[PDB]
Amino acid sequence: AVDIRDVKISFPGTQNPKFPHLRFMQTLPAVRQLTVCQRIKPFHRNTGYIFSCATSNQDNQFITSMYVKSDGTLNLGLQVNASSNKYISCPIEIELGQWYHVCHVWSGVDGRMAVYANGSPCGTMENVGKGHQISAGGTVVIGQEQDKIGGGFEEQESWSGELSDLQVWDEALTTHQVSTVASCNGIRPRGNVISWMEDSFVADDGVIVGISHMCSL
Amino acid sequence: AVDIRDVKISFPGTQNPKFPHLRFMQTLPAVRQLTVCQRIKPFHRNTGYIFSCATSNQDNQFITSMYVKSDGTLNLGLQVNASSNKYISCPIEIELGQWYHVCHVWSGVDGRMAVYANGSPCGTMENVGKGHQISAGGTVVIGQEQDKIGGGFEEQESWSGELSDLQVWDEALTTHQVSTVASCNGIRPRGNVISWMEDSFVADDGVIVGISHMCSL
Amino acid sequence: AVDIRDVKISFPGTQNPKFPHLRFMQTLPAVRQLTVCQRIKPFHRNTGYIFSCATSNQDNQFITSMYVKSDGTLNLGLQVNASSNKYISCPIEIELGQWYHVCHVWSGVDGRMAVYANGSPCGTMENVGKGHQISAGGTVVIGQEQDKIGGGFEEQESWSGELSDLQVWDEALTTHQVSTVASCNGIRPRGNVISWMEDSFVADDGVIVGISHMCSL
Amino acid sequence: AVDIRDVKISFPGTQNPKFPHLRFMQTLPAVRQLTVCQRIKPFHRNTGYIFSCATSNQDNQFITSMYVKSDGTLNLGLQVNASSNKYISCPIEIELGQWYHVCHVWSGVDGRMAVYANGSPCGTMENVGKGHQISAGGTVVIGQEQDKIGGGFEEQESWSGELSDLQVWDEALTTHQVSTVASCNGIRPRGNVISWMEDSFVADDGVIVGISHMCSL
Amino acid sequence: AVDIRDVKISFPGTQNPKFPHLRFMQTLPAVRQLTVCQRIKPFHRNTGYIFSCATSNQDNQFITSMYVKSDGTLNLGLQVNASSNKYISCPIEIELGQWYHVCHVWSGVDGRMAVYANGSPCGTMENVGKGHQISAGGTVVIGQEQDKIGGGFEEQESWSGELSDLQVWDEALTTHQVSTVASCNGIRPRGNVISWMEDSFVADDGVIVGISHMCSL
Amino acid sequence: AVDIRDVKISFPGTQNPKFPHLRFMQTLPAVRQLTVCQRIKPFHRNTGYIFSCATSNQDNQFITSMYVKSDGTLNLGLQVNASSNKYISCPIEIELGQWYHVCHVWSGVDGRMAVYANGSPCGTMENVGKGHQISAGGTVVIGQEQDKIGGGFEEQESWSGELSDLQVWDEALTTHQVSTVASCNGIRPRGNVISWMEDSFVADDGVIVGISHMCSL
Amino acid sequence: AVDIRDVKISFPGTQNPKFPHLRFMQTLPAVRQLTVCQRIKPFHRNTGYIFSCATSNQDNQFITSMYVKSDGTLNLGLQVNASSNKYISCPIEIELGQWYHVCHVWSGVDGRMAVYANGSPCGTMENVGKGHQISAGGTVVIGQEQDKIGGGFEEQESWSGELSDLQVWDEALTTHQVSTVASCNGIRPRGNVISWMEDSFVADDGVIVGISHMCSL
Amino acid sequence: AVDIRDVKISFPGTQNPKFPHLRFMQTLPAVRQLTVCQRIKPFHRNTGYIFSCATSNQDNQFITSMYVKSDGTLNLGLQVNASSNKYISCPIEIELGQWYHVCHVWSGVDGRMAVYANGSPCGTMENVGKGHQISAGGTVVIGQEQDKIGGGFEEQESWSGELSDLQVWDEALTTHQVSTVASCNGIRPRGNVISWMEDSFVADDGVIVGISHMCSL
Amino acid sequence: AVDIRDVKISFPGTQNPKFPHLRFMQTLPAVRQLTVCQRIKPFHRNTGYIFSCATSNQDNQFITSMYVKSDGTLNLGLQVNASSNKYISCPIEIELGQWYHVCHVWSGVDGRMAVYANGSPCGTMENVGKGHQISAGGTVVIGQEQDKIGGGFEEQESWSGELSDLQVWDEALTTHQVSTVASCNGIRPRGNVISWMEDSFVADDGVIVGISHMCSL
Ligand SMILES: [Ca+2]
Ligand SMILES: [Ca+2]
Ligand SMILES: [Ca+2]
Ligand SMILES: [Ca+2]
Ligand SMILES: [Ca+2]
Ligand SMILES: [Ca+2]
Ligand SMILES: [Ca+2]
Ligand SMILES: [Ca+2]
Ligand SMILES: [Ca+2]
Ligand SMILES: [Ca+2]
Ligand SMILES: [Ca+2]
Ligand SMILES: [Ca+2]
Ligand SMILES: [Ca+2]
Ligand SMILES: [Ca+2]
Ligand SMILES: [Ca+2]
Ligand SMILES: [Ca+2]
Ligand SMILES: [Ca+2]
Ligand SMILES: [Ca+2]
Repeated sequence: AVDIRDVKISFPGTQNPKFPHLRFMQTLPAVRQLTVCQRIKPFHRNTGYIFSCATSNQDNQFITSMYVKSDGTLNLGLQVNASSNKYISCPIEIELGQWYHVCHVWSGVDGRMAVYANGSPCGTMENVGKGHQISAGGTVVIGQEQDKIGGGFEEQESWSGELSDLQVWDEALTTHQVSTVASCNGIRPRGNVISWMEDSFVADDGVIVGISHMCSL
Repeated sequence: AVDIRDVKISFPGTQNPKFPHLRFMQTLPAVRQLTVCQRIKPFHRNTGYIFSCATSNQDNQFITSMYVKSDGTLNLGLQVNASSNKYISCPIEIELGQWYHVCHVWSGVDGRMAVYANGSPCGTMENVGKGHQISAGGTVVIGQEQDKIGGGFEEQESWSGELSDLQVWDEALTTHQVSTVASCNGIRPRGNVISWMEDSFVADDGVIVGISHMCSL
Repeated sequence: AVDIRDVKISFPGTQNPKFPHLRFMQTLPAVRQLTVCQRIKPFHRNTGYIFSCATSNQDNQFITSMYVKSDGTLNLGLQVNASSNKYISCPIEIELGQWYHVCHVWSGVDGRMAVYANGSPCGTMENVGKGHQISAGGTVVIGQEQDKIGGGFEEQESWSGELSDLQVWDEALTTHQVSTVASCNGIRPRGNVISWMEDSFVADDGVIVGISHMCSL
Repeated sequence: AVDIRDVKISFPGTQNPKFPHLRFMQTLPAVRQLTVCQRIKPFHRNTGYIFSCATSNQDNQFITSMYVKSDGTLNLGLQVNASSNKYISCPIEIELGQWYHVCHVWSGVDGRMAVYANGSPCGTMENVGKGHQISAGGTVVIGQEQDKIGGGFEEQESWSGELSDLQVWDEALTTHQVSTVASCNGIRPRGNVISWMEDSFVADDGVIVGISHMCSL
Repeated sequence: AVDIRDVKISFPGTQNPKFPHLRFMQTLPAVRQLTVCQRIKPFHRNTGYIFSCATSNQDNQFITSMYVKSDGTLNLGLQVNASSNKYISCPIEIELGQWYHVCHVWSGVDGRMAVYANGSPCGTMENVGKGHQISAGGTVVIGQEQDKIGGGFEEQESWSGELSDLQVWDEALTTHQVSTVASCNGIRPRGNVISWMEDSFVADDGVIVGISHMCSL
Repeated sequence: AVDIRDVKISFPGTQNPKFPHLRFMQTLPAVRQLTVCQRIKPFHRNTGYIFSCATSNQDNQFITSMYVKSDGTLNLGLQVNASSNKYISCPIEIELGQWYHVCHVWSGVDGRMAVYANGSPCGTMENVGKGHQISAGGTVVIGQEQDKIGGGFEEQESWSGELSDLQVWDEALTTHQVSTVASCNGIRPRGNVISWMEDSFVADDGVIVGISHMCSL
Repeated sequence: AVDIRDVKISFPGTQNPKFPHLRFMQTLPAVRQLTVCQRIKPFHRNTGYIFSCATSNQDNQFITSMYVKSDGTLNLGLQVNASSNKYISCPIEIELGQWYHVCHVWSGVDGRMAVYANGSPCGTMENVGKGHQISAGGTVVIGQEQDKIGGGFEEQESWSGELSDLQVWDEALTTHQVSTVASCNGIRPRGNVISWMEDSFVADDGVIVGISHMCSL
Repeated sequence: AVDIRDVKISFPGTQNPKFPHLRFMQTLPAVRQLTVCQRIKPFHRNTGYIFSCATSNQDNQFITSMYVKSDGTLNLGLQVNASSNKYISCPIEIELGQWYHVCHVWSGVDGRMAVYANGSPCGTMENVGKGHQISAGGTVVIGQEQDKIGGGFEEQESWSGELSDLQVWDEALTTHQVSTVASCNGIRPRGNVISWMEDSFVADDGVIVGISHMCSL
Repeated sequence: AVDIRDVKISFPGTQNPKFPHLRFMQTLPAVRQLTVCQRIKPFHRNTGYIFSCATSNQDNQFITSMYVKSDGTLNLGLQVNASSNKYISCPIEIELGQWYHVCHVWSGVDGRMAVYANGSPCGTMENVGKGHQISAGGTVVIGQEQDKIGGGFEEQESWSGELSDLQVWDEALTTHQVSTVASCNGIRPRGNVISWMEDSFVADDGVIVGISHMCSL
């Protein structure tokens, strides 16, 4: 009946010392490219970090984030190897509490960054982590921004809302491929690095496990 | 590929002030009967409480527990409306770290208690909560014993190990029905009160979300 | 998913002035024979009337009842045209709170009465309403005994428990046919006089609408 | 043959001390969003409350209602956390005694309210329960307006007519999803909070259980 | 081979003391709406009553009739609670001896009357039995007009011809639903109040039982 | 759903001037053999004539009958060309009100008579209408014995009970063929002379049209 | 392989005392309407009678005939109750030796006559046997005109050619229905009064039994 | 529905000058072997000739016949090229009016004759038309014995009864093959010389065309 | 793999005393119409007779022939009852050595002749054997013209080439039917008089048996 890809996690809200988050048990391998796709229902307009990857020597190896502009426009950001946050605007009005499919595509081979909203390209940006290779052993945390491996969280950088169908590949997916990932009734692909609910993660500080009805009612 | 019924939660180990546990978001309705079935992989021989249900006036409405005797024999216990713990031994040697299907069947209509290990009856006991009806609004916690709604946990009463496929019905399932519930390749029924991964729950204090390989490799 | 034949009604318990019951909206046609089959989960051992049919001139046209003997043996009774209650014992131990399929077969053509438990014949009795034809316009009430059309209920004659799959035919089904009616995975026949959930009925005094798990979990 | 989703309940008419209604046995979990969809056949033009949710400290947590304007236009109302009733008109002429699919979509995350008639959007309204989260333990009553948990009904606020296929989700369904819910020959989705005939409810004061022929004859 | 819905009854012709007719064995439940559909082959142009429903205190609860105007136009009439006969003309030329599908839709909730010929709407009429509810226990006679329960027939009000596929619902079917009922190769729906050949009836005064070839040759 | 072969006719009881019966519209062709099979539920033990065939010059061309002996044994009789009634006893105890399949096989070619109960041979008799050929134009009446074409009925020769699946062939079916006719879940053959519900017949004096549940519930 | 509906009979030619013909063994029931359809291959242009029905008091109850006009146009005639022959011309050129589907539709209810050639309407005629009902017991002869039951044939009124697929109904088929009867690859319907090769008939005076290749080669 | 192989012909009885018979339109080719199989229902015990083949110079080329001995035993005869009749008795009691499958196998190559009853071998005979080859142009008549091509019939040599499924091969079928021919539910083979209803024949002197119910009811 | 309908016979060339030909073993029945269709590959332009039918008193009962005009145009001829050869030109250029489907349609009923090339009509001719009926017993020879039964061949009238799929019916097929016969991928019909390779024939004077690749390679 209910597919495992539709399981969702709710990140209630953050307030020191409570930081709802997930931390994947297995560290990532070294990667030269990364595509992070997932379904999200944001609870606030201000900036929040969703996917955070940190190594012993670099707490900011790869970090995705978002925020909603005053006009309701979605802004997707990416930070690689402690670079400044690179933002790309998406031509879609965000209604807090509604579901959206978001994907960040990064390639250190050519330094190209691209983001997608609901399976459609929002635009690209050059010189983002160009020539950079994320060293092996990266620890992934969801919902909080790491300043130390698995910790050093800050409430102003947390992301509250609901998340599901997190899929990560160590390749830079094409525009066409991202649309096949977003499709609710599509093949619903599984990442080779992280496949939602197939790669163990620690749940802490009151996250809520439930079901997402973005695709199936 | 992977069925949502095979999702598992690991309860690492308890040590104040850390109490890994789950708390279901929705309270239970009033019930005169209850059957709690689930797959478990115990980490220790000493007594631990698995399913704990509490109301404002009675923190001990319904509590399941287990422990392994010196000879390796499984003992399943039940406590209803603050009664003493009633234990029924099962003719099966327990190996910590291995999977077992356990089910507790309770009927307040006739006061009969029955427990099952791997789909087979271990025995029954009379006068357990006879004539008792669990009042509406019971809060369910997994892995810890409540002394207060959603809290008042005690390390000596915690249960560590892995749990999956939790199914709860507000009826007293028959011996034959329990065997159809336990079967790995059977129909894998879903409880009408609580259906694993279909009824939201809060995850806290470091529980680990993963996949159970008791049934499917 | 869930079949309408598995919908159940719970009759909580009776205490003046509260009499949980059902009353069918349409009166029955004249009949010379009647077979009443249904799934029941009794809450008490003392006598209770399940199916009650009354006309303006005869509040006791056809009434089914049951009670459990001291040894746990099931006793099924029938009363036709204000006759005395005729009881036939069934070779099955009743556990209050458990499901059982019960059927009463009556034929006014030859005056024969026969009852069945879980699809098996318990025995027969002669001279029960022999030559009697239930006059047209009978009102059917479930869970209470009528002393007046749709009323005049008495607490000591009420039946508490859960009921489901009520099927009524204006024929006297054979022993073989009743076994095909009882089978949980059988064709699950629908009565031509009353078909569960296909013939409207008034629900009153706190009956609970839910699902029966006697057949499907 | 007949699907459980087509079972209907008739609310005859209210007159103190008789208040036909349904009360769900299980209280709701805490929610920040809610979508209530159902098929209704109204018996009167004046205002009536259909879905009423109340907690110990707030009898008016969430209440749906409707009324027909002088020109026959349908007006759908919603009240959250004791706010005033917010009404949105639907471009459809109502004929008392005819079936219509109605749905109320509420999101406390952004405070947006939206209503649908026969699967089509009627319009939206801002600032309805914005930032409000319905506290856990809400009791749901159908057909009457609660002034106390499960009671305190008032004849002038009751709703008479026929109701079927009640489905409730703790999410704010999109315009497209509501159309898939309304379709008679569609997938006929089941709510995750309340699924018609899958979540027990008490029937009282003469409600009539029957079959709806809005979709299947 | 031959479906039961195609069985037909021929009403030869009436002449005191012979009144060919059918009388259903079971009385109807109370209804606030009624839809009567059937296939008919009229033998005469003058007015004849087809469906007659009577209670102890009202011999004219619900009566359908028809007649052919001078120009061959079909006129369908309805009388509710002893009101005057309300007629609606149908844009179809009637050839005595030919088959036609006729349906009468009545709603006491809004007092709306609508008739259909061969699955197409002929028109509607307001204020027909508005607010009227047919009391329970109505006796249905086909082919004759009752002035007394099951009798008091009058030759000048009888209807001669062939009739088949009589289906009655206690709801006011929509225009679209009536077209699905009329279709010869459609689903051929069965009424919930009266389903042709599934609800017993007395045949008297020389009616002829045969097969209708309106739909299948 | 319901097959036309399961339609049944009830012959309530006879009392001058009321003689419930059926009369086939079409006369039979000349035949030198005849097999009459049907399902019957007898209401009385005394002799009654079921199938009566008469021509202008011979009201007793072919007549079937039955009666139950004191010990409950079934006796099947046949009369051809005004011969005396020939009876053959069947090894089966008859319970009034129960269904039985009965068939009469007659061959004027060799003058052999054979009867069957529930598809099994009861025995045979020689010299019954040997060399006799039923002249063309025979009128068939069911439930009454003709002393004149379509009339001259006598209450003491009437047959009361329920009848269904009447099949007549102008051949003398073999013992094996009769068993294939009786089988409830068999091919359910249709006679070439008279096929139940496919050959028109007049219904008179209050016969009741309904459904037989001998084979399908 | 070969369907029974394609069996054909050849009427060689008539010359006293030889009159090739068929005579149905069973007489017809009383009818107020009649539709006679069949496939024919005419051997001559002059008038010939195909279907002849006679009763003791009326040798000309119903008679069909045809003839080819000088320009090759087909003329179909009908005579009812000894009326004069009514002819309707068909817009089709007849080639002796070729197959054609012909059907005569008659309704005594309204006195309308209609004929069809190859499934298409040729026209209609009023006042043909209006109000007339063919009395029961009509004997049918094919290929000759009866002046006496089964005889009194006249060579100048005989019809020579090949005939197949004779289907007769006691209803007045519609224009659309006749087209479905004529279609060679259609459902090939069977009449309820006479079904080709399913209703026995005497063959006499040298008719030839063979196969028709009008539809299947 | 009805297969052409089940069409039957009835030979009523012979009485000069009336000789019911069939004569095949096409003469046979020269053959050195012949197998004649068919289903028959005999009307008399005395000798009758069924299949008669004659050429200009030999009216007795091949003739089959039968008769029933005093003890009811079937005797099958064959005559080839004016030889004396050769009889082989079959171990089966014949009941006039019942169906039997009979087959005659002849081989002029070795002069062997073999007959079968109901698919079983009755025995063989040597020196029957040994070395004889039936000359080309043989005319086949059924039911009468030819003394001249297509005529010269004699009442005392006629065969009365019913016949169906006549199949003729110009080969000497084996014992096993004859059993596959006789089987009612088998492949029902068609002869290469004469295939029932596929080879034209003249019907004369009152034969009756109908349907055989030996195999299908 | 290879269908019997594609078997071909090659007629090498004729030179006294060698006359390659085929002679069918069985003579034809009497016919009033005849259609002869077959596939041919001609080896010469001069006239040749393909199908020759002769009786004792008429060696020229029915004869088909062809020849190619100077411009390459195909001419098809027919002779009936010793009439002169009637020729109809076909709008197709013939290439000796190539395959063509040819069919001759003759009707003695109206005296019409029609020929077809490759399934298309070439034209018709009147007064060809009008009123003539080919007497029974005709012997068919292929490839030579008979002046005596099965002989009297003349080299100047022989036909050389390849022939296959010879199909003969005793009916006059329509234009449409001939097109369905010619189609290589069609149903490939089989004549009822002569079916290629299903009706035995003598092969003599060096004909060559092989396979035709006109339709299947
Ligand atoms: Ca950081
Ligand atoms: Ca930080
Ligand atoms: Ca506690
Ligand atoms: Ca504790
Ligand atoms: Ca009483
Ligand atoms: Ca009482
Ligand atoms: Ca309130
Ligand atoms: Ca209130
Ligand atoms: Ca009246
Ligand atoms: Ca009146
Ligand atoms: Ca008599
Ligand atoms: Ca009598
Ligand atoms: Ca005449
Ligand atoms: Ca005449
Ligand atoms: Ca002879
Ligand atoms: Ca002779
Ligand atoms: Ca010649
Ligand atoms: Ca020559």
